[PDB]
Amino acid sequence: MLGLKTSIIGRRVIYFQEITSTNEFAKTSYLEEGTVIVADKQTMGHGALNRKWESPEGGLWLSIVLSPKVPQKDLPKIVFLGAVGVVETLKEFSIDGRIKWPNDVLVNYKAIAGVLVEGKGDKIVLGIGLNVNNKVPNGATSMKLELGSEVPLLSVFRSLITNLDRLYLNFLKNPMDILNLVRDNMILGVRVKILGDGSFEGIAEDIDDFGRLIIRLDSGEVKKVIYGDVSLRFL
Amino acid sequence: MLGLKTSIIGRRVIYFQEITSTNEFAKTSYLEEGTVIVADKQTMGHGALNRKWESPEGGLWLSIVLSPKVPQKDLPKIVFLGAVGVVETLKEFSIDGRIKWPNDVLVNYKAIAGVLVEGKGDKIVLGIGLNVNNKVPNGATSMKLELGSEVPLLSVFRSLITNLDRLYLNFLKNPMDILNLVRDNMILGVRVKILGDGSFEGIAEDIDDFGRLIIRLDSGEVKKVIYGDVSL
Ligand SMILES: Nc1ncnc2c1ncn2[C@@H]1O[C@H](COP(=O)(O)OCCCCC[C@@H]2SC[C@@H]3NC(=O)N[C@@H]32)[C@@H](O)[C@H]1O
Ligand SMILES: Nc1ncnc2c1ncn2[C@@H]1O[C@H](COP(=O)(O)OCCCCC[C@@H]2SC[C@@H]3NC(=O)N[C@@H]32)[C@@H](O)[C@H]1O
Repeated sequence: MLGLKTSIIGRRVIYFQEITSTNEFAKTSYLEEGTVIVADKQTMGHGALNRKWESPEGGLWLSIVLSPKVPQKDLPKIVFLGAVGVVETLKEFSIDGRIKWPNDVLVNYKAIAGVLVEGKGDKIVLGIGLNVNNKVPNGATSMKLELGSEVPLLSVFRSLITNLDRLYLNFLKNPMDILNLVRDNMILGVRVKILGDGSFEGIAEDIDDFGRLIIRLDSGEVKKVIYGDVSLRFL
Repeated sequence: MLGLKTSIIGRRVIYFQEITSTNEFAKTSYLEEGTVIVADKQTMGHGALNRKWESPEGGLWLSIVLSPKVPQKDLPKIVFLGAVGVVETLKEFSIDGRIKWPNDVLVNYKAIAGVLVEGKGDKIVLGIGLNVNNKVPNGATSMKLELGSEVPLLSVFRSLITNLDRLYLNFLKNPMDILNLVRDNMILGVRVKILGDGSFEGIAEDIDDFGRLIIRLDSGEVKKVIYGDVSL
């Protein structure tokens, strides 16, 4: 009854009044590529390292099952698909979303959405949490809060699914294209702190041909950051 | 993201751009009670027996998984929940639908919807096909044809699920209630022909406590129909 016209993403959609976590359900269940798992609220929503992701009613919490037939070296770029998709949808609603490498989208430096990719080769789960009309934790914001009025949740869903399907289809043909879009929509030219094995500060200059964040330390030394257990903090 | 507020029916919804048949999928897949299977289009939609149910884009084609902890004798009434639900939804949209025993809903005698219940194991599948904005077979009708304008398909879905959830919850507690709701919305007091072998005609008088159609033949003899096709 939804009348979705996408080619892959959204061929099927499983909606939940409530669920533990759409990412957990998508990873665990036997599902076809392109299936979208969406719920009004999550009781056990999570980010990386099982960090808690607040998922109250009013937000868009979903996961997409993917089976990307591209070189293994391109797989890490899936997270960018989600990030850019969100940015494009926000722009459609006239909200200025900017990407915080590699998986967050901010508005005025406040987190409005987060992306989490999990998988293992043949099966990749693209998870996206976007605050629309829901209450949010400090440090975050929502579409409603930015526009000063509530936004039809279904309209946001349709917008995002349409955008992701297009991005994904092009990704299968040209896996490098998404890097240009991330670059054009990411926060750069400012000082950032990278938290990992230790920590260092520098100017976020750009992302390279592998999606690595290029940071210039005061000393002039260039470091290339690979995401995966490293957190980025703006100063 | 649909924000459904129903108690059982609609707890989960599985949507398909395209599918063979929502009833078939519901029968062969493990799904929790209340799960709704819905698709924009069915390539192998079916009615009773070996009949095809045209299911092009624009209509509402869905199936609901139920597991009624009620006596065995009440299960034949599930089809009525579907039919009454459709009638109630049609009324919300200013359309007067009447039930043609035991599973069809007609508007001015043109079929606008059909219900098909199939029991599999101890799970019951309630299938409903309602013509909204889609093209229909000659002689049939749709909500669009009755109203003269395109009807928001999702609005019809929300309305129907809400009505069905209410009807079902009450059915679990008071299984006889549905019978009177059917009687007040069914085509009665008219001559009909019970098709098939031993075909016969008579006046459709009412439905009894089991949901059987009561027919009075011209001879004065009374027959009770459990199932079959009725022609007005
Ligand atoms: N509602 C919120 N808005 C803004 N910030 C918040 C919110 N809830 C929690 N946070 C903050 O975000 C952090 C999680 O960040 P992350 O690990 O980068 O991981 C980010 C990835 C999140 C993916 C979320 C989706 S929801 C659909 C799917 N199901 C699921 O369980 N996860 C994904 C938390 O530690 C917290 O400080
Ligand atoms: N779109 C239509 N509108 C009006 N009349 C039509 C339409 N398509 C076919 N018909 C006529 O209705 C008859 C089917 O009637 P039925 O056996 O009483 O069986 C009726 C039960 C139908 C249940 C349909 C739902 S759709 C969701 C679910 N999935 C599935 O495969 N079946 C059910 C056909 O033989 C045909 O003449």
